[PDB]
Amino acid sequence: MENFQKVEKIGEGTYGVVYKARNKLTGEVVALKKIPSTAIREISLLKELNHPNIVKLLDVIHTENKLYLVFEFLHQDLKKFMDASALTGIPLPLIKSYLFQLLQGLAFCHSHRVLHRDLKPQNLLINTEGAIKLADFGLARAFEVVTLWYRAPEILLGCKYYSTAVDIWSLGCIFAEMVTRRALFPGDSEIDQLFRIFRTLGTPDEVVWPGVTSMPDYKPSFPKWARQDFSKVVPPLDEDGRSLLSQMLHYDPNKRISAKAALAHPFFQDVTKPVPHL
Ligand SMILES: CN(C)CCNS(=O)(=O)c1ccc(N/C=C2\C(=O)Nc3ccccc32)cc1
Repeated sequence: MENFQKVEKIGEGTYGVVYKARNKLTGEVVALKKIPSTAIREISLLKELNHPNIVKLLDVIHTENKLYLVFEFLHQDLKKFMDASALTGIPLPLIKSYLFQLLQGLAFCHSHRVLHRDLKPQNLLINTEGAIKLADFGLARAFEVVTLWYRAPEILLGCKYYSTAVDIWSLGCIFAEMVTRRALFPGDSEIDQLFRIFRTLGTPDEVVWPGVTSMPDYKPSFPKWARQDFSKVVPPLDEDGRSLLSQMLHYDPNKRISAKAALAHPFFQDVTKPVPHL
């Protein structure tokens, strides 16, 4: 670590504090995250998982029982950009570009059997060129209140062997939030999160989600709410966008659209790559 000069604190991350730093050997500006052998090996595998829509893991430094992760640096996260665009809204072509790029990143990771598990606006980073990238990819398998807003229902219901579908759910929640300028399911406890999902999408049952009633944290005493139309949930999203969103928010993880199939969706027939106003 004597090769890095800290510039400023850029986040109180999930596993530790993230700093903007300068590498003295290469002159490179980086993001430095200060965090067992199982972890060293899994983290070392993430150094090979390179894609244009994944924030690059440059190096892993294990010294004096501390672990430092050196990442590519980007200047803004999607949370800040959404807050800055609250009065006007992010233009639909840019929302579409960002969703398309994030699905490309997820298709890549998922093809290598790597899950993110904690997608949220704070770990989606943007640049001046119109790119958006997934940050902290794979750190949840390897290792302030953690937000539950983007957590898939199977996780909330106690599935310990969940799938790549959890990342599609989180991304669907983020898509809805870009469109409406408000979080879709802002729960402040696990039960509040689950019941907010149920109030919008309907309480799940064996018809829509075979096996749901046997899940660990499923309770037959859950209230039975009717499902709402998506036209009420994400106005003024068009029918292609609503169709895609509905497929990203299917209850059954097996029915939920994959990232690769989502890329082929008609919503992306007119996708472009606009420059954001930063
Ligand atoms: C100092 N303060 C107010 C900044 C917080 N808000 S921000 O400007 O939107 C902002 C600026 C930069 C960042 N970077 C975050 C990361 C980065 O670059 N690589 C990473 C790899 C893994 C995890 C995080 C990052 C985020 C937000």
